[PDB]
Amino acid sequence: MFLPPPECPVFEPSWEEFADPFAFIHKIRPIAEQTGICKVRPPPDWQPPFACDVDKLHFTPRIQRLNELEAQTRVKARDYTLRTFGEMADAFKSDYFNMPVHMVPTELVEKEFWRLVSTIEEDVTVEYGADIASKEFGSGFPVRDGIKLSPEEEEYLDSGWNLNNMPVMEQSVLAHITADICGMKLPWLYVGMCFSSFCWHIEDHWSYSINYLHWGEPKTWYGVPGYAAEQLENVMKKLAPELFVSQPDLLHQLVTIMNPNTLMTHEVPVYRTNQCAGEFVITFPRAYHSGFNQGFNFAEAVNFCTVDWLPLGRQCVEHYRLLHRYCVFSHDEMICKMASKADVLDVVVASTVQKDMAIMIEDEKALRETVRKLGVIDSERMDFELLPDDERQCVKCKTTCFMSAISCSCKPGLLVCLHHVKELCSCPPYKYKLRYRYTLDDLYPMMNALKLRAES
Ligand SMILES: O=c1[nH]cnc2c(-n3cc(CCN4CCC(c5cc(Cl)cc(Cl)c5)CC4)cn3)nccc12
Ligand SMILES: [Mn+2]
Ligand SMILES: [Mn+2]
Ligand SMILES: [Zn+2]
Repeated sequence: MFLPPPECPVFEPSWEEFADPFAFIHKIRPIAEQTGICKVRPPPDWQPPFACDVDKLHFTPRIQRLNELEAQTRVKARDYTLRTFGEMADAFKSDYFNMPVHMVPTELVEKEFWRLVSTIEEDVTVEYGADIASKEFGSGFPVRDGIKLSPEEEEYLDSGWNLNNMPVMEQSVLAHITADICGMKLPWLYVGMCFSSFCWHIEDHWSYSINYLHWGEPKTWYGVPGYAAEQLENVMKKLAPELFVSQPDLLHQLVTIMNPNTLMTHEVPVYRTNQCAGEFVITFPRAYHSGFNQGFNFAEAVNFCTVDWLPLGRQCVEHYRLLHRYCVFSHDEMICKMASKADVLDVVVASTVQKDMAIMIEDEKALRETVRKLGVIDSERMDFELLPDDERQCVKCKTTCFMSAISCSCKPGLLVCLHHVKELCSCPPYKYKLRYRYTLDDLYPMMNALKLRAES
């Protein structure tokens, strides 16, 4: 028996509201962050055309065995076209229920999905065209390509809700990052079939995500608000310990399927929604989510970070350090990059960056005084941004260094962050060297440019 969680908020913005996606996302934030996910219905006449061919685009989908509480890899079998996948998808659903595929009630698919994943001697597997790269396959939204594009797709070309634009706009703080993260600047495509699923997870660096269903049968979501993140993690710790064993890579994550009623039983707040074609779902920072597809469909998604998010981004990297988990990028390097472009930042952005930078500088000041008192005296400037990430990860906590690190001639090439000075080697501290990006004297004028910028 399944008792569906309460419905998450649904917004229908006017065209005035809709005009600026970052303004609207900020407006709804007090509501939507209480529930983790929300749904956004665009104005009725906002209807972007679809830019992908059914025969000339191929992919190999991941196989999915329907079993609850059981580890999978976050990123990990024949080849299909969009047409052949859809023929497979539709045949599966109609055969499964012995019905025409639109006559299957969404409530029934939902009951049946949760029955399926918890019943052990039913062996049902499905496939999911998941994590297909926008860059190779092509966006479902209109893009500029030196083909010609019809007028109607030229209106949608510059829309903030065109997901190609969202993470490159100026109120998105990830825009300024030069490093081709790709995992976080570029849209990803999901081709679903009935019962194909995504496990409970949160986004890298506790970022937002926005998901658009271009067409097909709905996508069912469950969401948990950010404030209940650790509570959900505690609940999952008791029931399925294996997922929490520290993984030796950022591409070795362990996620799982778990009944939202099990969470609700343990007083974790869960909300649901059926996202239909032409609707957006937004996930908020550190908000756990999971779900499954009702049928053959096509979705596109991207991460993004608002200025609202900057302090959480700092907190997240601190949390990764405690977990010894790899970073996608250095948060500090991103702050300093923006500071170095202070003359051309949005003024609200420059104001928010300056606030985070002040914390960075004070925390850096305290850490440096501490390693000095430990006997590290030798120091030398180092341009950390030039090192590939894997060559500047702390040996202990795996954090990507930028502000500073400790090295020793004893263990060449190795670095620790300043939290793990005692973890580098066994040589005395006077053999150590402090590598730093900036003197405190470099930092304060950078912050000043931001202040000047913000007060104009
Ligand atoms: O409907 C859904 N279906 C599937 N997944 C959903 C979902 N999320 C999926 C992700 C993981 C996306 N993944 C991150 C790593 C990315 C990456 C980066 C790099 Cl440099 C190399 C590689 Cl090989 C891969 C590829 C894209 C996060 N949320 N959230 C909500 C909804 C859904
Ligand atoms: Mn099973
Ligand atoms: Mn997600
Ligand atoms: Zn460290």
